[PDB]
Amino acid sequence: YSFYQFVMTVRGRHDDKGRLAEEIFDDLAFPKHDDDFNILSDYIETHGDFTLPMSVFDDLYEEYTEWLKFLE
Repeated sequence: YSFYQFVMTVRGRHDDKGRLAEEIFDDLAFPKHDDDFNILSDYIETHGDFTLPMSVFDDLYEEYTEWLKFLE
């Protein structure tokens, strides 16, 4: 599962992660198949147009990795 796919399961959550999840969803340009942190952070820095602090993305990616480890 890519970061984007994971984010998709986060949609609806009633906090900042859920809010960012929705913006990532609304971003027609977001990289949908990438999982590498640098690639993703590169995108958010240059293309990112989000209302939440960068730390929210970091936290979201952190959760992503825990989530993967929890599968497998």
